[PDB]
Amino acid sequence: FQGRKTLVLIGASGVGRSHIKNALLSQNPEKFVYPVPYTTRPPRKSEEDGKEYHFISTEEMTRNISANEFLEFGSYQGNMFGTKFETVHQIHKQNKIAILDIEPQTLKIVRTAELSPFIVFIAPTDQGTQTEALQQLQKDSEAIRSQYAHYFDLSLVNNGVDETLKKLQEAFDQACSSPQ
Repeated sequence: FQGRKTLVLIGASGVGRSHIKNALLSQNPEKFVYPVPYTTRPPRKSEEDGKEYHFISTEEMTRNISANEFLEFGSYQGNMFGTKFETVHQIHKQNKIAILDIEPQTLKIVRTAELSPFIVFIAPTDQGTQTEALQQLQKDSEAIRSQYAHYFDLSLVNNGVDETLKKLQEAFDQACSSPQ
């Protein structure tokens, strides 16, 4: 670590942020790790504890939340989800880069020297022929960019995953971090 320790991706839902993250992990599995989240969702018979999620009770989750153990947590379809501080710390302990796909309001919390984040905004491509779906995504994206611009180290348009990755890793690798 002579540079940034954590890659933070911000964007409206539907921009392809998840594809970017998965492509990075798939391409450099020894460098990047995505912290496995916690959920109160009852697992299905088929799922493996600690693969896509750590499955806990609402009682444990509640204790964790009030113990300030979550960098981020929230409710989806009536179940609780969150990412623990400690899961990101364990990645940095192994000298790997944490990839965090967080919500914009969590930006106030991650911008620290300890986490040394490189914060990348991912925008949709401005395509000429527009669906109403692209138009809404562009509006959602501009709403987030407008409020949180001062947080971003880099704004990129998603012009395809392999092309976005190349630009993204180069900008990441070039980034400086200093202590204090």
